[PDB]
Amino acid sequence: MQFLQNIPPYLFFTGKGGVGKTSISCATAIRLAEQGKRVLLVSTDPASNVGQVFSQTIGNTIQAIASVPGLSALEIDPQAAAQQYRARIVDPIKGVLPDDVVSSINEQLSGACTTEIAAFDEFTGLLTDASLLTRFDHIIFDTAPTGHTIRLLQLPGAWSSFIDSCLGPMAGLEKQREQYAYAVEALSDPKRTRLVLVARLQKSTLQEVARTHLELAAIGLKNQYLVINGVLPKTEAANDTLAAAIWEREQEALANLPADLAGLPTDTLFLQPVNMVGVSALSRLLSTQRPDIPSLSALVDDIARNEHGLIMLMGKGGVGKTTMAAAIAVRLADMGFDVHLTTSDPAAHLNNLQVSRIDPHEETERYRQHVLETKGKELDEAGKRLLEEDLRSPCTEEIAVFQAFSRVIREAGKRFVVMDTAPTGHTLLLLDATTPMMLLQDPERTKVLLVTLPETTPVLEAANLQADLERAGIHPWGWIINNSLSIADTRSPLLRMRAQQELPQIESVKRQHASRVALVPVLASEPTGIDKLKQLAGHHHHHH
Ligand SMILES: Nc1ncnc2c1ncn2[C@@H]1O[C@H](COP(=O)(O)OP(=O)(O)NP(=O)(O)O)[C@@H](O)[C@H]1O
Ligand SMILES: Nc1ncnc2c1ncn2[C@@H]1O[C@H](COP(=O)(O)OP(=O)(O)O)[C@@H](O)[C@H]1O
Ligand SMILES: [Cl-]
Ligand SMILES: [Cl-]
Ligand SMILES: [Cl-]
Ligand SMILES: [Cl-]
Ligand SMILES: [Mg+2]
Ligand SMILES: [Mg+2]
Repeated sequence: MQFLQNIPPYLFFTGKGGVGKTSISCATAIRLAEQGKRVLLVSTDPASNVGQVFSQTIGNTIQAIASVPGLSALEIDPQAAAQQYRARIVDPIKGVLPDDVVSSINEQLSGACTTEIAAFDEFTGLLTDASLLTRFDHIIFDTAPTGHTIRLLQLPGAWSSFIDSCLGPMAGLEKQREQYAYAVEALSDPKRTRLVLVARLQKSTLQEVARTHLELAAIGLKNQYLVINGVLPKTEAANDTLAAAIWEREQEALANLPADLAGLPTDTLFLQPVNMVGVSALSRLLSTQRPDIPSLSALVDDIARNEHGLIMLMGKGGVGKTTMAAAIAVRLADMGFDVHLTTSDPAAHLNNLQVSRIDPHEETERYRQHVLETKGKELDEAGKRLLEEDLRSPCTEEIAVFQAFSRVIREAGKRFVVMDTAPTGHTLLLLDATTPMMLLQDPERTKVLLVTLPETTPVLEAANLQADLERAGIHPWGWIINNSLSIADTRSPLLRMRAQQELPQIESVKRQHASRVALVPVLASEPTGIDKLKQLAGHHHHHH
Protein backbone atom coordinates (compact mmCIF):
# COMPACT_ATOMS: atom_id res chain seq x y z
CA MET A 1 0.00 0.00 0.00
CA GLN A 2 1.24 3.44 -0.91
CA PHE A 3 -0.25 5.00 2.18
CA LEU A 4 2.01 2.68 4.25
CA GLN A 5 5.28 3.58 2.48
CA ASN A 6 7.53 6.16 4.12
CA ILE A 7 5.05 7.40 6.71
CA PRO A 8 6.32 10.51 8.53
CA PRO A 9 6.10 10.89 12.28
CA TYR A 10 2.53 12.26 12.13
CA LEU A 11 -0.23 10.38 10.27
CA PHE A 12 -3.90 11.49 10.37
CA PHE A 13 -6.93 9.76 8.91
CA THR A 14 -10.02 11.63 7.88
CA GLY A 15 -13.41 10.72 6.47
CA LYS A 16 -17.10 10.49 7.34
CA GLY A 17 -18.45 8.62 10.35
CA GLY A 18 -18.14 4.93 9.74
CA VAL A 19 -15.83 4.91 6.66
CA GLY A 20 -13.26 2.93 8.64
CA LYS A 21 -10.75 5.51 9.87
CA THR A 22 -10.17 3.87 13.24
CA SER A 23 -10.03 0.38 11.75
CA ILE A 24 -7.44 1.47 9.17
CA SER A 25 -5.51 3.30 11.90
CA CYS A 26 -5.32 0.18 14.06
CA ALA A 27 -4.39 -1.94 11.07
CA THR A 28 -1.57 0.45 10.15
CA ALA A 29 -0.51 0.72 13.78
CA ILE A 30 0.24 -3.03 13.77
CA ARG A 31 1.81 -3.14 10.31
CA LEU A 32 4.28 -0.51 11.49
CA ALA A 33 4.86 -2.25 14.81
CA GLU A 34 5.80 -5.52 13.11
CA GLN A 35 8.33 -3.71 10.95
CA GLY A 36 9.99 -2.82 14.23
CA LYS A 37 8.72 0.76 14.47
CA ARG A 38 7.70 2.36 17.75
CA VAL A 39 4.09 3.47 17.33
CA LEU A 40 1.72 5.68 19.34
CA LEU A 41 -1.96 5.21 18.47
CA VAL A 42 -4.22 8.07 19.44
CA SER A 43 -7.92 7.26 19.72
CA THR A 44 -9.91 10.46 19.46
CA ASP A 45 -13.41 9.02 19.05
CA PRO A 46 -16.29 10.06 21.35
CA ALA A 47 -16.81 6.60 22.83
CA SER A 48 -13.48 5.00 21.89
CA ASN A 49 -13.45 1.32 21.02
CA VAL A 50 -9.75 1.00 20.31
CA GLY A 51 -9.09 -0.59 23.68
CA GLN A 52 -11.79 -3.11 22.98
CA VAL A 53 -10.49 -4.05 19.52
CA PHE A 54 -7.16 -4.68 21.28
CA SER A 55 -8.85 -6.42 24.19
CA GLN A 56 -7.66 -4.06 26.92
CA THR A 57 -8.42 -0.73 28.53
CA ILE A 58 -6.76 2.46 27.45
CA GLY A 59 -6.92 5.92 28.94
CA ASN A 60 -5.72 9.51 28.99
CA THR A 61 -2.24 8.08 29.60
CA ILE A 62 0.11 6.35 27.16
CA GLN A 63 -0.16 2.61 27.74
CA ALA A 64 1.39 -0.32 25.89
CA ILE A 65 -0.84 -2.60 23.86
CA ALA A 66 0.45 -5.89 25.25
CA SER A 67 -1.08 -7.82 22.36
CA VAL A 68 1.35 -6.21 19.90
CA PRO A 69 4.84 -5.08 20.98
CA GLY A 70 6.23 -1.83 19.68
CA LEU A 71 2.79 -0.27 19.85
CA SER A 72 1.17 1.91 22.50
CA ALA A 73 -2.12 3.80 22.62
CA LEU A 74 -3.60 6.96 24.11
CA GLU A 75 -7.22 8.02 24.24
CA ILE A 76 -8.28 11.66 23.92
CA ASP A 77 -11.98 11.82 24.82
CA PRO A 78 -13.55 14.67 22.82
CA GLN A 79 -16.65 14.92 25.01
CA ALA A 80 -14.63 14.95 28.20
CA ALA A 81 -12.18 17.47 26.70
CA ALA A 82 -15.03 19.71 25.58
CA GLN A 83 -16.64 19.49 29.06
CA GLN A 84 -13.43 20.68 30.67
CA TYR A 85 -12.78 23.33 28.03
CA ARG A 86 -16.20 24.84 28.77
CA ALA A 87 -15.68 24.57 32.52
CA ARG A 88 -12.33 26.31 32.10
CA ILE A 89 -14.22 29.35 30.71
CA VAL A 90 -17.43 29.31 32.74
CA ASP A 91 -16.19 28.29 36.22
CA PRO A 92 -14.30 31.62 36.70
CA ILE A 93 -17.42 33.80 36.25
CA LYS A 94 -19.71 31.31 37.94
CA GLY A 95 -20.90 33.28 40.99
CA VAL A 96 -19.99 36.72 39.69
CA LEU A 97 -22.55 36.88 36.90
CA PRO A 98 -26.23 35.93 37.05
CA ASP A 99 -27.31 32.32 36.54
CA ASP A 100 -29.23 32.88 33.29
CA VAL A 101 -26.09 34.49 31.85
CA VAL A 102 -23.69 31.74 32.91
CA SER A 103 -26.43 29.51 31.54
CA SER A 104 -26.48 31.10 28.07
CA ILE A 105 -22.72 31.30 27.84
CA ASN A 106 -22.53 27.65 28.74
CA GLU A 107 -24.84 26.79 25.83
CA GLN A 108 -22.65 28.88 23.56
CA LEU A 109 -19.89 26.39 24.35
CA SER A 110 -21.85 23.13 23.88
CA GLY A 111 -21.81 22.84 20.12
CA ALA A 112 -19.78 20.87 17.62
CA CYS A 113 -17.51 23.87 17.11
CA THR A 114 -16.35 23.94 20.76
CA THR A 115 -15.64 20.24 20.52
CA GLU A 116 -13.59 20.82 17.38
CA ILE A 117 -11.62 23.69 18.95
CA ALA A 118 -10.94 21.62 22.09
CA ALA A 119 -9.82 18.62 20.05
CA PHE A 120 -7.48 20.93 18.21
CA ASP A 121 -6.11 22.00 21.58
CA GLU A 122 -5.16 18.36 22.29
CA PHE A 123 -3.78 17.79 18.78
CA THR A 124 -1.57 20.86 19.26
CA GLY A 125 -0.33 19.53 22.55
CA LEU A 126 0.76 16.31 20.89
CA LEU A 127 2.13 17.92 17.74
CA THR A 128 4.24 20.44 19.66
CA ASP A 129 5.94 17.86 21.89
CA ALA A 130 9.32 16.86 20.39
CA SER A 131 10.14 14.33 23.11
CA LEU A 132 7.41 12.07 21.77
CA LEU A 133 9.35 11.67 18.54
CA THR A 134 12.11 10.54 20.86
CA ARG A 135 9.95 7.66 22.14
CA PHE A 136 8.10 6.91 18.90
CA ASP A 137 8.68 6.73 15.17
CA HIS A 138 5.01 7.31 14.42
CA ILE A 139 2.04 8.95 16.06
CA ILE A 140 -1.23 8.02 14.38
CA PHE A 141 -4.60 9.76 14.85
CA ASP A 142 -7.85 8.21 13.68
CA THR A 143 -9.41 11.62 12.98
CA ALA A 144 -8.15 14.97 11.65
CA PRO A 145 -8.99 18.62 12.25
CA THR A 146 -11.17 20.33 9.61
CA GLY A 147 -10.13 23.16 7.30
CA HIS A 148 -12.53 25.46 9.13
CA THR A 149 -10.91 24.82 12.54
CA ILE A 150 -7.50 25.40 10.97
CA ARG A 151 -8.48 28.63 9.24
CA LEU A 152 -9.88 30.05 12.51
CA LEU A 153 -6.70 29.44 14.49
CA GLN A 154 -4.53 30.89 11.75
CA LEU A 155 -6.40 34.20 11.45
CA PRO A 156 -4.57 37.24 12.88
CA GLY A 157 -7.98 38.48 13.95
CA ALA A 158 -8.56 35.47 16.22
CA TRP A 159 -5.82 36.88 18.47
CA SER A 160 -6.28 40.65 18.18
CA SER A 161 -10.06 40.96 17.91
CA PHE A 162 -13.10 40.40 20.12
CA ILE A 163 -16.69 39.95 18.89
CA ASP A 164 -19.85 41.21 20.69
CA SER A 165 -22.38 32.42 16.50
CA CYS A 166 -19.72 29.92 17.53
CA LEU A 167 -16.73 32.14 18.31
CA GLY A 168 -17.16 31.57 22.07
CA PRO A 169 -14.67 28.63 22.30
CA MET A 170 -11.81 30.81 20.99
CA ALA A 171 -11.31 32.54 24.35
CA GLY A 172 -10.63 29.07 25.76
CA LEU A 173 -7.24 28.46 24.19
CA GLU A 174 -4.73 28.90 26.96
CA LYS A 175 -1.59 28.06 25.00
CA GLN A 176 0.33 30.86 23.40
CA ARG A 177 -0.49 31.79 19.82
CA GLU A 178 2.98 30.50 18.87
CA GLN A 179 2.11 26.90 19.69
CA TYR A 180 -1.04 26.85 17.60
CA ALA A 181 1.00 28.28 14.73
CA TYR A 182 3.69 25.65 15.31
CA ALA A 183 1.07 22.87 15.18
CA VAL A 184 -0.44 24.15 11.94
CA GLU A 185 3.11 24.35 10.66
CA ALA A 186 3.66 20.70 11.46
CA LEU A 187 0.39 19.70 9.80
CA SER A 188 1.47 21.48 6.62
CA ASP A 189 4.93 20.02 6.53
CA PRO A 190 4.85 17.04 4.18
CA LYS A 191 8.01 15.96 6.02
CA ARG A 192 6.20 15.60 9.33
CA THR A 193 2.56 14.96 8.40
CA ARG A 194 0.70 12.76 5.94
CA LEU A 195 -3.09 13.11 5.57
CA VAL A 196 -5.05 10.01 4.43
CA LEU A 197 -8.56 10.60 3.03
CA VAL A 198 -10.75 7.54 3.66
CA ALA A 199 -13.78 7.08 1.40
CA ARG A 200 -16.04 4.55 -0.30
CA LEU A 201 -16.79 3.85 -3.94
CA GLN A 202 -20.07 5.75 -3.91
CA LYS A 203 -20.50 8.69 -6.29
CA SER A 204 -21.66 10.84 -3.39
CA THR A 205 -19.05 10.08 -0.70
CA LEU A 206 -16.29 10.78 -3.25
CA GLN A 207 -17.80 14.22 -3.79
CA GLU A 208 -17.37 15.05 -0.10
CA VAL A 209 -13.81 13.73 -0.05
CA ALA A 210 -12.76 15.67 -3.14
CA ARG A 211 -14.06 18.69 -1.24
CA THR A 212 -12.15 17.99 2.00
CA HIS A 213 -9.01 17.54 -0.07
CA LEU A 214 -9.26 20.98 -1.69
CA GLU A 215 -9.98 22.69 1.62
CA LEU A 216 -7.04 21.01 3.35
CA ALA A 217 -4.72 21.59 0.40
CA ALA A 218 -5.36 25.32 0.08
CA ILE A 219 -4.59 25.43 3.79
CA GLY A 220 -1.26 23.72 3.26
CA LEU A 221 -1.71 19.98 3.70
CA LYS A 222 -0.39 18.82 0.37
CA ASN A 223 0.80 15.44 1.53
CA GLN A 224 -2.47 13.60 0.94
CA TYR A 225 -3.30 9.97 0.09
CA LEU A 226 -6.62 8.40 -0.94
CA VAL A 227 -7.71 5.15 0.63
CA ILE A 228 -10.94 3.77 -0.83
CA ASN A 229 -12.26 1.29 1.72
CA GLY A 230 -14.89 -1.44 1.77
CA VAL A 231 -14.70 -2.11 -1.98
CA LEU A 232 -16.74 -5.04 -3.29
CA PRO A 233 -14.54 -7.66 -5.06
CA LYS A 234 -15.69 -8.69 -8.58
CA THR A 235 -15.16 -12.32 -7.55
CA GLU A 236 -18.59 -11.90 -5.95
CA ALA A 237 -20.66 -10.16 -8.64
CA ALA A 238 -21.09 -13.68 -10.04
CA ASN A 239 -24.38 -15.52 -9.42
CA ASP A 240 -26.21 -12.94 -7.29
CA THR A 241 -27.86 -10.01 -9.06
CA LEU A 242 -27.60 -7.61 -6.08
CA ALA A 243 -23.83 -7.95 -5.72
CA ALA A 244 -23.65 -7.44 -9.48
CA ALA A 245 -25.62 -4.20 -9.29
CA ILE A 246 -23.28 -2.92 -6.60
CA TRP A 247 -19.93 -4.01 -8.04
CA GLU A 248 -20.83 -2.11 -11.21
CA ARG A 249 -22.00 1.00 -9.43
CA GLU A 250 -18.60 1.11 -7.73
CA GLN A 251 -16.50 0.25 -10.77
CA GLU A 252 -18.51 3.02 -12.33
CA ALA A 253 -17.57 5.61 -9.68
CA LEU A 254 -14.11 4.12 -9.23
CA ALA A 255 -13.61 4.82 -12.92
CA ASN A 256 -15.09 8.32 -12.69
CA LEU A 257 -13.28 9.56 -9.61
CA PRO A 258 -13.81 13.28 -9.34
CA ALA A 259 -11.02 15.18 -11.12
CA ASP A 260 -9.36 16.53 -7.97
CA LEU A 261 -8.87 13.09 -6.45
CA ALA A 262 -7.46 11.63 -9.66
CA GLY A 263 -3.94 12.88 -9.07
CA LEU A 264 -3.94 11.47 -5.56
CA PRO A 265 -1.98 8.33 -4.79
CA THR A 266 -4.74 5.77 -4.24
CA ASP A 267 -5.23 2.34 -2.65
CA THR A 268 -8.42 0.36 -2.23
CA LEU A 269 -9.28 -2.05 0.58
CA PHE A 270 -11.73 -4.90 0.35
CA LEU A 271 -15.12 -5.29 1.94
CA GLN A 272 -14.52 -7.71 4.82
CA PRO A 273 -16.86 -10.56 5.94
CA VAL A 274 -16.88 -9.84 9.67
CA ASN A 275 -16.45 -6.46 11.41
CA MET A 276 -12.85 -6.65 12.69
CA VAL A 277 -12.26 -7.24 16.37
CA GLY A 278 -8.72 -8.52 16.67
CA VAL A 279 -5.13 -8.27 15.45
CA SER A 280 -5.78 -11.21 13.14
CA ALA A 281 -8.85 -9.72 11.46
CA LEU A 282 -7.43 -6.18 11.35
CA SER A 283 -4.26 -7.32 9.61
CA ARG A 284 -6.34 -9.03 6.92
CA LEU A 285 -7.79 -5.65 5.83
CA LEU A 286 -4.49 -4.50 4.27
CA SER A 287 -4.30 -7.32 1.69
CA THR A 288 -5.09 -7.76 -2.01
CA GLN A 289 -8.22 -9.99 -1.68
CA ARG A 290 -34.56 -11.44 8.74
CA PRO A 291 -34.96 -8.90 11.58
CA ASP A 292 -38.39 -8.12 13.02
CA ILE A 293 -38.40 -4.48 11.90
CA PRO A 294 -41.35 -3.03 9.89
CA SER A 295 -41.07 -1.46 6.42
CA LEU A 296 -40.93 2.32 5.92
CA SER A 297 -44.47 2.01 4.61
CA ALA A 298 -45.49 1.07 8.16
CA LEU A 299 -43.99 4.33 9.54
CA VAL A 300 -45.74 6.35 6.87
CA ASP A 301 -49.10 4.71 7.58
CA ASP A 302 -48.77 5.91 11.16
CA ILE A 303 -47.55 9.36 10.04
CA ALA A 304 -50.64 9.40 7.83
CA ARG A 305 -53.03 8.85 10.79
CA ASN A 306 -53.35 12.54 11.74
CA GLU A 307 -53.61 13.50 8.05
CA HIS A 308 -51.34 16.55 8.54
CA GLY A 309 -48.06 17.47 10.17
CA LEU A 310 -44.51 18.71 9.87
CA ILE A 311 -42.20 15.83 8.89
CA MET A 312 -38.59 16.65 9.56
CA LEU A 313 -35.89 14.23 8.52
CA MET A 314 -32.65 14.49 10.45
CA GLY A 315 -29.23 12.83 10.61
CA LYS A 316 -25.56 13.05 9.62
CA GLY A 317 -24.36 13.74 6.10
CA GLY A 318 -25.00 11.10 3.47
CA VAL A 319 -27.21 8.71 5.47
CA GLY A 320 -29.94 9.38 2.89
CA LYS A 321 -32.07 12.10 4.44
CA THR A 322 -33.21 13.57 1.15
CA THR A 323 -34.09 10.13 -0.24
CA MET A 324 -36.14 9.13 2.83
CA ALA A 325 -37.82 12.55 2.69
CA ALA A 326 -38.80 11.98 -0.97
CA ALA A 327 -40.02 8.45 -0.36
CA ILE A 328 -42.19 9.57 2.54
CA ALA A 329 -43.59 12.54 0.61
CA VAL A 330 -44.30 10.41 -2.43
CA ARG A 331 -46.08 7.79 -0.30
CA LEU A 332 -48.12 10.36 1.61
CA ALA A 333 -49.23 11.91 -1.68
CA ASP A 334 -50.26 8.61 -3.21
CA MET A 335 -52.30 8.02 -0.05
CA GLY A 336 -54.35 11.07 -1.03
CA PHE A 337 -52.93 13.95 1.06
CA ASP A 338 -51.60 17.37 -0.05
CA VAL A 339 -47.89 17.11 0.53
CA HIS A 340 -45.28 19.83 0.30
CA LEU A 341 -41.75 18.44 0.10
CA THR A 342 -38.83 20.80 0.70
CA THR A 343 -35.32 19.88 -0.37
CA SER A 344 -31.90 21.48 -0.18
CA ASP A 345 -30.44 19.56 -3.11
CA PRO A 346 -31.42 19.07 -6.81
CA ALA A 347 -33.53 15.93 -7.41
CA ALA A 348 -36.46 15.93 -9.84
CA HIS A 349 -40.23 16.31 -10.39
CA LEU A 350 -48.70 13.54 -8.94
CA ASN A 351 -50.41 16.98 -8.88
CA ASN A 352 -51.05 16.23 -5.20
CA LEU A 353 -47.38 16.83 -4.36
CA GLN A 354 -45.57 20.15 -4.77
CA VAL A 355 -41.80 20.47 -4.40
CA SER A 356 -39.77 23.44 -3.13
CA ARG A 357 -36.06 23.45 -3.92
CA ILE A 358 -33.95 25.88 -1.93
CA ASP A 359 -30.35 26.67 -2.75
CA PRO A 360 -28.38 26.58 0.52
CA HIS A 361 -25.59 28.50 -1.18
CA GLU A 362 -27.68 31.60 -1.73
CA GLU A 363 -29.55 31.16 1.51
CA THR A 364 -26.26 31.01 3.37
CA GLU A 365 -25.03 34.12 1.55
CA ARG A 366 -28.12 36.18 2.40
CA TYR A 367 -27.63 35.17 5.98
CA ARG A 368 -23.88 35.87 6.04
CA GLN A 369 -24.53 39.20 4.39
CA HIS A 370 -27.22 39.99 6.96
CA VAL A 371 -24.87 39.21 9.88
CA LEU A 372 -22.14 41.45 8.39
CA GLU A 373 -24.29 44.60 8.64
CA THR A 374 -25.45 43.74 12.15
CA LYS A 375 -22.15 42.72 13.78
CA GLY A 376 -19.34 43.62 11.40
CA LYS A 377 -20.29 47.27 11.90
CA GLU A 378 -17.46 48.43 14.19
CA LEU A 379 -15.11 45.47 13.70
CA ASP A 380 -11.81 46.12 11.97
CA GLU A 381 -10.85 44.32 8.74
CA ALA A 382 -9.04 41.51 10.59
CA GLY A 383 -12.09 40.94 12.79
CA LYS A 384 -14.53 40.93 9.89
CA ARG A 385 -12.41 38.09 8.45
CA LEU A 386 -12.73 36.23 11.77
CA LEU A 387 -16.51 36.81 11.59
CA GLU A 388 -16.63 35.60 7.96
CA GLU A 389 -14.76 32.45 8.93
CA ASP A 390 -17.22 31.76 11.76
CA LEU A 391 -19.96 32.16 9.13
CA ARG A 392 -18.12 29.44 7.18
CA SER A 393 -19.23 27.02 9.94
CA PRO A 394 -21.33 23.90 9.22
CA CYS A 395 -24.19 25.39 11.20
CA THR A 396 -24.31 28.58 9.14
CA GLU A 397 -25.83 26.67 6.22
CA GLU A 398 -27.84 24.68 8.76
CA ILE A 399 -29.36 27.90 10.16
CA ALA A 400 -29.81 29.64 6.80
CA VAL A 401 -31.57 26.65 5.22
CA PHE A 402 -33.83 26.21 8.25
CA GLN A 403 -34.92 29.86 7.97
CA ALA A 404 -35.71 29.30 4.30
CA PHE A 405 -37.75 26.19 5.16
CA SER A 406 -39.55 28.11 7.89
CA ARG A 407 -40.95 30.17 5.02
CA VAL A 408 -43.36 27.26 4.37
CA ILE A 409 -43.57 25.73 7.86
CA ARG A 410 -46.76 27.80 8.04
CA GLU A 411 -48.72 25.22 6.00
CA ALA A 412 -47.97 22.33 8.40
CA GLY A 413 -51.54 23.06 9.50
CA LYS A 414 -53.58 22.26 6.38
CA ARG A 415 -51.28 19.52 5.06
CA PHE A 416 -48.01 17.66 5.38
CA VAL A 417 -44.67 19.40 5.05
CA VAL A 418 -41.65 17.18 4.62
CA MET A 419 -38.09 18.58 5.08
CA ASP A 420 -34.83 16.73 4.45
CA THR A 421 -32.63 18.49 6.96
CA ALA A 422 -32.69 20.37 10.26
CA PRO A 423 -30.41 22.26 12.65
CA THR A 424 -28.99 20.52 15.74
CA GLY A 425 -30.51 20.73 19.22
CA HIS A 426 -27.70 23.07 20.24
CA THR A 427 -28.37 25.33 17.25
CA LEU A 428 -32.14 25.24 17.82
CA LEU A 429 -31.50 26.38 21.42
CA LEU A 430 -29.23 29.20 20.27
CA LEU A 431 -31.85 30.41 17.76
CA ASP A 432 -34.53 30.17 20.43
CA ALA A 433 -32.64 32.55 22.71
CA THR A 434 -32.57 35.18 19.94
CA THR A 435 -38.02 30.40 14.89
CA PRO A 436 -41.06 28.09 15.66
CA MET A 437 -39.48 26.27 18.63
CA MET A 438 -42.91 25.68 20.14
CA LEU A 439 -44.22 24.03 16.98
CA LEU A 440 -41.15 21.79 16.75
CA GLN A 441 -41.50 20.62 20.35
CA ASP A 442 -45.20 19.75 19.95
CA PRO A 443 -45.51 15.94 19.32
CA GLU A 444 -48.83 16.34 17.53
CA ARG A 445 -47.61 19.03 15.15
CA THR A 446 -44.05 17.89 14.44
CA LYS A 447 -42.62 14.42 13.88
CA VAL A 448 -38.88 14.34 13.78
CA LEU A 449 -37.35 11.32 12.07
CA LEU A 450 -33.73 10.29 12.50
CA VAL A 451 -32.13 8.56 9.52
CA THR A 452 -29.06 6.39 10.15
CA LEU A 453 -27.24 3.34 8.88
CA PRO A 454 -27.12 -0.23 10.38
CA GLU A 455 -23.49 0.42 11.29
CA THR A 456 -21.81 0.99 14.67
CA THR A 457 -20.62 4.57 14.26
CA PRO A 458 -23.63 5.99 12.39
CA VAL A 459 -25.87 4.68 15.17
CA LEU A 460 -23.79 6.40 17.88
CA GLU A 461 -23.66 9.67 15.94
CA ALA A 462 -27.46 9.43 15.55
CA ALA A 463 -27.99 8.67 19.23
CA ASN A 464 -25.93 11.76 20.04
CA LEU A 465 -27.99 13.91 17.69
CA GLN A 466 -31.15 12.69 19.43
CA ALA A 467 -29.60 13.47 22.81
CA ASP A 468 -28.89 16.99 21.57
CA LEU A 469 -32.35 17.45 20.14
CA GLU A 470 -33.77 16.23 23.42
CA ARG A 471 -31.99 18.98 25.40
CA ALA A 472 -33.96 21.32 23.11
CA GLY A 473 -37.12 19.51 24.13
CA ILE A 474 -37.57 17.74 20.81
CA HIS A 475 -38.02 13.98 20.93
CA PRO A 476 -37.57 12.14 17.62
CA TRP A 477 -40.77 10.37 16.72
CA GLY A 478 -39.05 7.44 15.00
CA TRP A 479 -35.89 6.15 13.36
CA ILE A 480 -35.20 5.03 9.79
CA ILE A 481 -32.35 2.53 9.23
CA ASN A 482 -31.19 2.88 5.60
CA ASN A 483 -29.10 0.81 3.19
CA SER A 484 -29.89 -2.46 4.92
CA LEU A 485 -28.55 -5.71 3.50
CA SER A 486 -30.55 -7.84 5.90
CA ILE A 487 -33.85 -6.92 4.28
CA ALA A 488 -32.00 -7.21 0.93
CA ASP A 489 -32.58 -9.85 -1.76
CA THR A 490 -29.14 -11.44 -1.96
CA ARG A 491 -27.63 -14.88 -2.54
CA SER A 492 -24.17 -13.30 -2.50
CA PRO A 493 -22.24 -14.96 0.37
CA LEU A 494 -20.30 -11.83 1.32
CA LEU A 495 -23.37 -9.59 1.38
CA ARG A 496 -25.09 -12.22 3.50
CA MET A 497 -22.16 -12.26 5.86
CA ARG A 498 -22.34 -8.48 5.78
CA ALA A 499 -26.08 -8.41 6.42
CA GLN A 500 -25.38 -10.58 9.48
CA GLN A 501 -23.01 -7.92 10.82
CA GLU A 502 -25.89 -5.44 11.07
CA LEU A 503 -28.03 -7.40 13.53
CA PRO A 504 -26.76 -5.94 16.82
CA GLN A 505 -26.77 -2.43 15.36
CA ILE A 506 -30.37 -2.74 14.18
CA GLU A 507 -31.16 -4.43 17.48
CA SER A 508 -29.63 -1.56 19.42
CA VAL A 509 -31.82 0.95 17.60
CA LYS A 510 -35.02 -0.93 18.41
CA ARG A 511 -34.09 -1.90 21.96
CA GLN A 512 -32.41 1.24 23.14
CA HIS A 513 -32.74 4.19 20.77
CA ALA A 514 -36.05 4.57 18.94
CA SER A 515 -39.73 4.62 19.87
CA ARG A 516 -40.40 3.40 16.29
CA VAL A 517 -38.12 1.96 13.59
CA ALA A 518 -38.15 1.53 9.83
CA LEU A 519 -35.91 -0.81 7.84
CA VAL A 520 -35.02 0.24 4.30
CA PRO A 521 -32.94 -1.92 1.96
CA VAL A 522 -29.80 -1.29 -0.07
CA LEU A 523 -31.68 -0.74 -3.32
CA ALA A 524 -28.91 -1.57 -5.79
CA SER A 525 -30.09 1.13 -8.20
CA GLU A 526 -30.08 4.87 -7.40
CA PRO A 527 -33.52 5.82 -5.99
CA THR A 528 -33.58 8.58 -8.58
CA GLY A 529 -36.84 7.70 -10.25
CA ILE A 530 -39.97 7.78 -8.14
CA ASP A 531 -40.15 4.17 -9.35
CA LYS A 532 -37.21 2.94 -7.31
CA LEU A 533 -38.23 5.53 -4.73
CA LYS A 534 -41.55 3.71 -4.27
CA GLN A 535 -39.60 0.45 -3.97
CA LEU A 536 -37.82 1.57 -0.78
CA ALA A 537 -41.11 1.74 1.09
CA GLY A 538 -42.26 -1.86 0.80
CA HIS A 539 -45.84 -2.50 1.90
CA HIS A 540 -48.08 -2.17 4.92
CA HIS A 541 -51.03 -4.51 5.29
CA HIS A 542 -54.16 -2.59 6.28
CA HIS A 543 -55.61 -3.40 9.71
CA HIS A 544 -57.97 -1.98 12.30
N1 LIG B 1 -31.76 2.97 0.36
C1 LIG B 1 -30.85 3.41 -0.51
N2 LIG B 1 -30.41 2.49 -1.43
C2 LIG B 1 -29.49 2.80 -2.38
N3 LIG B 1 -29.02 4.06 -2.41
C3 LIG B 1 -29.44 4.98 -1.50
C4 LIG B 1 -30.36 4.75 -0.48
N4 LIG B 1 -30.57 5.89 0.28
C5 LIG B 1 -29.80 6.80 -0.26
N5 LIG B 1 -29.11 6.31 -1.36
C6 LIG B 1 -28.20 6.98 -2.28
O1 LIG B 1 -27.20 7.58 -1.48
C7 LIG B 1 -26.95 8.97 -1.81
C8 LIG B 1 -26.79 9.81 -0.56
O2 LIG B 1 -28.02 9.91 0.16
P1 LIG B 1 -28.98 11.18 0.16
O3 LIG B 1 -30.41 10.74 0.25
O4 LIG B 1 -28.59 12.26 -0.82
O5 LIG B 1 -28.37 11.85 1.47
P2 LIG B 1 -28.69 13.01 2.51
O6 LIG B 1 -28.36 12.40 3.83
O7 LIG B 1 -29.83 13.83 1.98
N6 LIG B 1 -27.45 13.90 2.05
P3 LIG B 1 -26.84 15.28 2.61
O8 LIG B 1 -28.01 16.20 2.60
O9 LIG B 1 -25.81 15.53 1.55
O10 LIG B 1 -26.34 14.84 3.97
C9 LIG B 1 -27.97 9.26 -2.91
O11 LIG B 1 -27.29 9.47 -4.14
C10 LIG B 1 -28.91 8.09 -3.05
O12 LIG B 1 -29.59 7.66 -4.22
N1 LIG C 1 -13.31 -2.79 4.45
C1 LIG C 1 -14.06 -3.01 5.58
N2 LIG C 1 -14.75 -4.17 5.50
C2 LIG C 1 -15.57 -4.61 6.45
N3 LIG C 1 -15.73 -3.90 7.57
C3 LIG C 1 -15.06 -2.73 7.67
C4 LIG C 1 -14.22 -2.18 6.76
N4 LIG C 1 -13.78 -0.98 7.28
C5 LIG C 1 -14.42 -0.93 8.39
N5 LIG C 1 -15.27 -1.89 8.72
C6 LIG C 1 -16.14 -2.22 9.95
O1 LIG C 1 -16.93 -1.03 10.07
C7 LIG C 1 -17.31 -0.12 11.17
C8 LIG C 1 -16.86 1.14 10.45
O2 LIG C 1 -15.94 1.62 11.42
P1 LIG C 1 -14.58 2.29 11.86
O3 LIG C 1 -13.18 2.01 11.53
O4 LIG C 1 -14.84 2.15 13.32
O5 LIG C 1 -14.47 3.88 11.73
P2 LIG C 1 -14.67 5.41 11.71
O6 LIG C 1 -15.98 5.68 12.36
O7 LIG C 1 -13.47 5.96 12.46
O8 LIG C 1 -14.61 5.68 10.20
C9 LIG C 1 -16.73 -1.12 12.16
O9 LIG C 1 -17.82 -1.85 12.80
C10 LIG C 1 -15.65 -2.00 11.40
O10 LIG C 1 -15.08 -3.08 12.18
CL1 LIG D 1 -21.78 24.47 16.86
CL1 LIG E 1 -20.31 25.70 19.68
CL1 LIG F 1 -15.34 26.50 15.29
CL1 LIG G 1 -54.16 0.97 7.92
MG1 LIG H 1 -13.71 6.14 14.40
MG1 LIG I 1 -29.71 15.83 1.54
